[PDB]
Amino acid sequence: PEIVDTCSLASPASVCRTKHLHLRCSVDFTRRTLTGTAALTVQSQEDNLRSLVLDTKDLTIEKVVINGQEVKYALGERQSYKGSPMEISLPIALSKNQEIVIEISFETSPKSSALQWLTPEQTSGKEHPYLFSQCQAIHCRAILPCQDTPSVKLTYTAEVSVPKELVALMSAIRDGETPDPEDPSRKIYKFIQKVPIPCYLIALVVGALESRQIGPRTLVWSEKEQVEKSAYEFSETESMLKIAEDLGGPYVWGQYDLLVLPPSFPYGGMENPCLTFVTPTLLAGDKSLSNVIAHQISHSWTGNLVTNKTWDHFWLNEGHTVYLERHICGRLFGEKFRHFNALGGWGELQNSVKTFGETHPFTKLVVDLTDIDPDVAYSSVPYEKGFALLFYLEQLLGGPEIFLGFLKAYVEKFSYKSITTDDWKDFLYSYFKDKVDVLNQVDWNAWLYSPGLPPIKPNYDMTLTNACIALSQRWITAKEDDLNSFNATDLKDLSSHQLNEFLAQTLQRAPLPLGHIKRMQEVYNFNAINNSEIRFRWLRLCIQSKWEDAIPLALKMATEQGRMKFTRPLFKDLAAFDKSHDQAVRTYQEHKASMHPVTAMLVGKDLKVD
Ligand SMILES: [Yb+3]
Ligand SMILES: [Zn+2]
Repeated sequence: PEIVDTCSLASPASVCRTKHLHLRCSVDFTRRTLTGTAALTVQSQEDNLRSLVLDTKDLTIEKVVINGQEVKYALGERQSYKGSPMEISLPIALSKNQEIVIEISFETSPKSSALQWLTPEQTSGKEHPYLFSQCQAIHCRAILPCQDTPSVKLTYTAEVSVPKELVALMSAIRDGETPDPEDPSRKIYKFIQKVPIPCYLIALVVGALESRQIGPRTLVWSEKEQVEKSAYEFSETESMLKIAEDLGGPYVWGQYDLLVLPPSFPYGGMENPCLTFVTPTLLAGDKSLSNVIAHQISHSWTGNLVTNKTWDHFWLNEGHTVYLERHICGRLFGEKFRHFNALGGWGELQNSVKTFGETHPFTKLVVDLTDIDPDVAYSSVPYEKGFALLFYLEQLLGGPEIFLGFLKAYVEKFSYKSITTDDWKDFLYSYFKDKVDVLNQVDWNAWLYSPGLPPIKPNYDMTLTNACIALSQRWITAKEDDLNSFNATDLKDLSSHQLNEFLAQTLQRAPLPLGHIKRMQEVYNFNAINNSEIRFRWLRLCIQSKWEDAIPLALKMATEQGRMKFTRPLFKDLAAFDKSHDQAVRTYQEHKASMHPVTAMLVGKDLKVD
């Protein structure tokens, strides 16, 4: 009764399980390689085990040692994005539950899809280079040989040699630093992760980093030039940790540090344990994008403690975490705000479903990733169809206090484990046994397995949304002789969040007439806003509405940062505008070599430029 991880080529957890990784490596900026040894402590789950298979991607293997002697191994043919399977022949057959240590000597490729190597010119300080990883979903195999499946959890320790002017950090507790005895131009940084984790949570950064304390268990890390602004921007972090602990139970990870990466970091935030990674596009100056912090914090329960068994079940990670995120922000800013953000998320789902099409398999809640790259299937669907299901169930079963009791019991039940949608569903029924007649009203096949918008829409408070819709509708319904009526005062009682939702509402009906968009800049001066979420939607509205003056502004945002949420749609919208098409493509081609490897692939696909 085992389950299949169709994104991994390694032996499954039913055959063998990695219990620990000891990584010893050196970061070579002249070669853009990580070189070292991965010592995997492996437990047999079978009688008479005589071989096993690991995932690899663009790794060079030097040798494999067990019991102090080299052993036979073979690398199979590459399977596209999944990489190449590595079969290791064990020297003595293992009994069930026997544990051995396998030490693999390897080197990464400069093209490693897990890594971006930055030159000094690409950093803030301009003197030193920089390295960062991103393993979720299936890029840990492009760093080191492993069972690259979230169905397996392991502890780890590491020693990382770097040029002595730089700092290494990992998703782990810091365990000291020392000069490298093999090379006095280097330092060795040590790390320990004593909580078992899925390997997609392994993370590394190397650069000219400094730290500032912002709470009792939190330092923010960045280059010098960003430290002061980051400490302010993220100053709600400890209050959010305290709320999260109330909702999910104790925080088990020791430290909660934050790392603010350079602008090409591909995501808004990644929940690497003990060291969340975030985009610098969160530095709005007013703490207004802190829901991304609340999301990563929440993963310290839903995701890092309770984990999806395979990426087909990614909605478990994300839906529950958006649910908790929105509760943290509702406790800080009020229940009307929670419903505002919830309703907005439904808008996002509407957008995503229209983009893929209402029958598309990537619009199912549980996806089948057989032969699909997870990076391509990735979308807002698991987040927002997931959230919508849990919000619907909250309403069905008695409200937020009652549903939060379920969430905490779910985290407790499945801590340190990896689970499927059916495990989740079974526990829901158990917990809610005295409401099973309500539960049986749910159309489970449609919500879990059908494409498109869900079969039923929750109920949402409208208080904070109403002014956004009203203003949007005034603009959409305006004719030329109404344009004079608009004025800066129209925005005076709108928060940044409400201005963003006004633009989202308006973008859903784009294009508008060019003269309307010019009027908007004349009276609202949106070109002056630096909030990245607001600028992104404004520039999309401008390019879809065929305003040539917006072309250079959209090109610049698309290239001067690399969060894919912003760069992919800006490039797509520029390619679709005939006036900007040729330049969009020439700009992608010019920048491709120095982009994040996954962002480069996905922008190329989006533009049909191979
Ligand atoms: Yb009129
Ligand atoms: Zn997440």
